[PDB]
Amino acid sequence: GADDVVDSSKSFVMENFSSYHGTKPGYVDSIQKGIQKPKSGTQGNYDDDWKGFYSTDNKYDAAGYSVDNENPLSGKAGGVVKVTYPGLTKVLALKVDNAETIKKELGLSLTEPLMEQVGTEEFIKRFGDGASRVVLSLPFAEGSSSVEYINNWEQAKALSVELEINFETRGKRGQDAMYEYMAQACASCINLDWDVIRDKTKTKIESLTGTNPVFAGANYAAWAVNVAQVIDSETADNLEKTTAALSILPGIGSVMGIADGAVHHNTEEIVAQSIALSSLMVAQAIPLVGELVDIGFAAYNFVESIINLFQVVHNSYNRPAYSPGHKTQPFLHDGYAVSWNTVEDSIIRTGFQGESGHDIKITAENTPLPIAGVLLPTIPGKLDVNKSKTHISVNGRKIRMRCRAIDGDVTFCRPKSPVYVGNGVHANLHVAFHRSSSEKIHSNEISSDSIGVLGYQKTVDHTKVNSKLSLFFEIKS
Repeated sequence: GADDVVDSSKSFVMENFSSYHGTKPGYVDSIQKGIQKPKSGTQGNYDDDWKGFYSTDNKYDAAGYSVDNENPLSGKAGGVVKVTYPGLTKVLALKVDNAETIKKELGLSLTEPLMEQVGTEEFIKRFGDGASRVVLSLPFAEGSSSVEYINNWEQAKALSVELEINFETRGKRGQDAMYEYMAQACASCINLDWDVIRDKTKTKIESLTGTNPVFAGANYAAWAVNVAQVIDSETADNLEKTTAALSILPGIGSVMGIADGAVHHNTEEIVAQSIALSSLMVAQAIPLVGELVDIGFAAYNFVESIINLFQVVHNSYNRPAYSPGHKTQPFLHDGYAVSWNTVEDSIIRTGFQGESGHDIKITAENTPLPIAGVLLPTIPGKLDVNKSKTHISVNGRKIRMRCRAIDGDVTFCRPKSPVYVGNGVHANLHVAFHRSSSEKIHSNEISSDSIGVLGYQKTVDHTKVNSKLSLFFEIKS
């Protein structure tokens, strides 16, 4: 019953209950006036049962959801607001995130959507202990001590909203603002001041010093040709498309001087000295592969974009390492590591109108390796992918996903932020299905019986290819 889905030990009534919510540019002033459910779209969730305003107990986590949704990789970041209910609020903590189980065990209409019931008067009076409205609580992500909060859209109208920080107001270049805010979660840490870096670097593009690759192994040569090989005319004249490109490249660790699990470009000057050298080789590398791609590119956009990547992987090495050891048998390929977190993840049960969730651990041996995305099975009306609930957690950072249907009945998912893994940086790909109908499936409407994780980009017989590791599941019982 209620005790099989609700956790009492983390359920409670508190006055002036509060959380933090990330805000996209152009709305940081607007939502302080009240929160209202947007016009039709992402909805808070793909799954009907999970429509709602989402927040967290951690203002660094919400921050990461503030970048422009039209420019997820390079775009601007709005801000973080603090939202507070008046009076008493019931936090109702859940042991599972399957909306059909809940509805059964809580004695709810298996007819109506969960988050729809949650906002009703009669639901509040029956679960609220006088607390005026209920909010559901859930673990935020694996590798994270955080808590995700789910507010009913209608009930959320009573929130009072305060500015916690406006990232745009602070007037910096790139996402310097955002990553500086996140680096506060560190009372060793690696906090770099990044305008002292960016200026101190184009002052070092002279024409015609004090660095040493003692200790390291990784070298520059490959990167530059690699780089100069991906950027066509339309890419180089776009910072977003540029970043996507460099995001899926191998060997970025050699600019960044990252190996053996440590940040060896420690200081403002060691790093500044390093990026500079990168910039010119790339400039010197385009007159071998790309047409009229301007050498200004290697001075401007390239630099703006690489800085960003230094900021993603820095933010990662500042977070605790997710527990490395796979607890199931790893598949290795092109230097990675992929493993079902538990044997049970690798089974896709059927006989369900309900939803399921699946965890795959991803590791890497030494140097930062990108994850281009993931490939997913799809049966149009028996096995759909939950856009909203699928994500990748990287040392606790929940990276939300953009999902478009390529097909043959197969679905693709890009992270909305750069993902890298490596020694000390581990990820959890979490996958969620949603079945419109409980019709039946045997593997005679599946084309592939695996989940494909896509790694870095590669050149083989002169053709563009992503390094692919598959993981095999089983649709039985």
